[PDB]
Amino acid sequence: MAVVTMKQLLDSGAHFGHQTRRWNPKMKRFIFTDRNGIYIIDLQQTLTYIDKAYEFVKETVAHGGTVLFVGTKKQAQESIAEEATRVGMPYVNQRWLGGMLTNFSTVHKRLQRL
RNA sequence: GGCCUGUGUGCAGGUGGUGCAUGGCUGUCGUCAGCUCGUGUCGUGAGAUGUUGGGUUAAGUCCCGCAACGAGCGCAACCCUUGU
Ligand SMILES: [Mg+2]
Ligand SMILES: [Mg+2]
Ligand SMILES: [Mg+2]
Ligand SMILES: [Mg+2]
Ligand SMILES: [Mg+2]
Ligand SMILES: [Mg+2]
Ligand SMILES: [Mg+2]
Ligand SMILES: [Mg+2]
Ligand SMILES: [Mg+2]
Repeated sequence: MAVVTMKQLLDSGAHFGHQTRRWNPKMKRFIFTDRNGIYIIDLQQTLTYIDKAYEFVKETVAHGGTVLFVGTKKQAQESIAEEATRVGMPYVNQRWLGGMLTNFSTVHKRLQRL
């Protein structure tokens, strides 16, 4: 089950990877082929794992689970922030403070102060 | 009862000793700006981060990214005088 189709996935160009100086050998199984120094991701595996995460998140939301969105790259901060505020979900987009999850009691004081 | 003259009883009485046992008070480093704690994280262990680098100020006064998030004694203010 999917909503986003392969053709428009190619149009968006999500299959592109990094150069030959950064590829992790543990990602060889994912890697299909390299053309002009850029790797191509396996779209079948991508769709299957997207489906897996799809039912996982469906069950999590049905059972009442909370998911935090994390992203700091400049090119996605605005998009993540807009989507999170439209969907009413807590999010972080600009800076990740050290030990925010392992240390929640201390920052509870900061939240109460705010 | 108060007070004390003669006997003592305990005992008063000592600027006699011990600031290498002490209380309190005081001088210098220096009116220098440095010195700590809670949680977390890392390593086994004595431990490290926070307190690193750049900029700025008389000052750990402040800004920027960084496993750090906060707080404390200090710094300035609140007190006196002098200037209208
Ligand atoms: Mg003597
Ligand atoms: Mg002496
Ligand atoms: Mg000194
Ligand atoms: Mg350990
Ligand atoms: Mg150190
Ligand atoms: Mg240190
Ligand atoms: Mg620090
Ligand atoms: Mg120091
Ligand atoms: Mg200080």
